Amino acid sequence: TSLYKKAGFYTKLLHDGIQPVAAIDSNFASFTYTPRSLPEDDTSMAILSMLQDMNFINNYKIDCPTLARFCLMVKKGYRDPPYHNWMHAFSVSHFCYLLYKNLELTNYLEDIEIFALFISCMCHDLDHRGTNNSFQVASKSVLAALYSSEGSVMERHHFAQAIAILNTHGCNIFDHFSRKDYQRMLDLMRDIILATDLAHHLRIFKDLQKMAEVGYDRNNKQHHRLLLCLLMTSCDLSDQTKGWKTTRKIAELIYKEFFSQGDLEKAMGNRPMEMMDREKAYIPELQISFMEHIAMPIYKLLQDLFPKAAELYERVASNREHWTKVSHKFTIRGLPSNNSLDFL
Ligand SMILES: CNc1nc(Cl)nc2c1cnn2C
Ligand SMILES: [Mg+2]
Ligand SMILES: [Zn+2]
Repeated sequence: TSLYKKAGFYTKLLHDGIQPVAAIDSNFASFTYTPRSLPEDDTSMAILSMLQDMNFINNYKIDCPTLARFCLMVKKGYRDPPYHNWMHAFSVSHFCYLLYKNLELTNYLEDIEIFALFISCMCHDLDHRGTNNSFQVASKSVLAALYSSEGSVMERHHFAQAIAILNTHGCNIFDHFSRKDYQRMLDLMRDIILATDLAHHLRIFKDLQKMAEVGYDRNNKQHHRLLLCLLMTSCDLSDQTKGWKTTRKIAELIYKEFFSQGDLEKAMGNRPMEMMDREKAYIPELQISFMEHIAMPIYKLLQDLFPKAAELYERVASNREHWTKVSHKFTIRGLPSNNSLDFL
């Protein structure tokens, strides 16, 4: 139940050819697209198509068989917990592509900062175990021994797995890069992946909110850092910007994952956080708190920096209103016996 499998320890992706984005879906480059609707078997092809459409394969002379290998490795690098799996990384990468297509990202960040955001989105949760940073420490895992004294245990592990993929035979997509440009990529990936820790978001919100108040700067080497942090978090929480049904399904997956951790903590004789205890958690209230405290403030800041991002904030606020309206038809704590929220 808390046991999540790793599948392991290519020609059919190139013999067919890289697909133009509209052949995947006419609505593929829209904020109304639901990347989770795409069959899992088609996602590797979609990543190639997005890189081809953002003109990253040509601008960096990436070897297509190597890119095909790297994408398959990154995909295989994910376990199967209910939420922190490959489909999550794929949908997060798709939102990065949507930000590129819809917001004028080049007018705010360097091209290398955008290509690193996409590759980081693909890698940001590699080898996630369906448990948070506190559980790593409590279970005295190999990852906590390695990174707990440094902070952000899982995030440092995700970055280490990405680097290990880049050091695998025929998977180094940055192999032709100069030593100066190979190192620039690694550094942006470390900071971008580390920004996915929500504890890091609580620490930089005061700086985020102030940058939104004063206003952004493009020649400023720093401003690009608080922005990369906000944009990475925007991709990570992008399921909140979709329809009510996506938000409902994501709540169902993240709480199924949280409650499995809770049950493991109880089995170790420890008391889990309220939100991870199936006997204490009230999903609608927890979802509304997360939307009010975490998600909405992020999308509101994104709107403050990019006017065209207003539709995203509006959808998050609308989804939160829907959760308040339906809480009446949700009287129980935890999840139903079938682990489904389809009844709402
Ligand atoms: C990180 N992504 C998340 N997505 C959703 Cl729907 N709820 C969350 C998190 C983190 N905490 N909670 C309550
Ligand atoms: Mg993560
Ligand atoms: Zn994630």
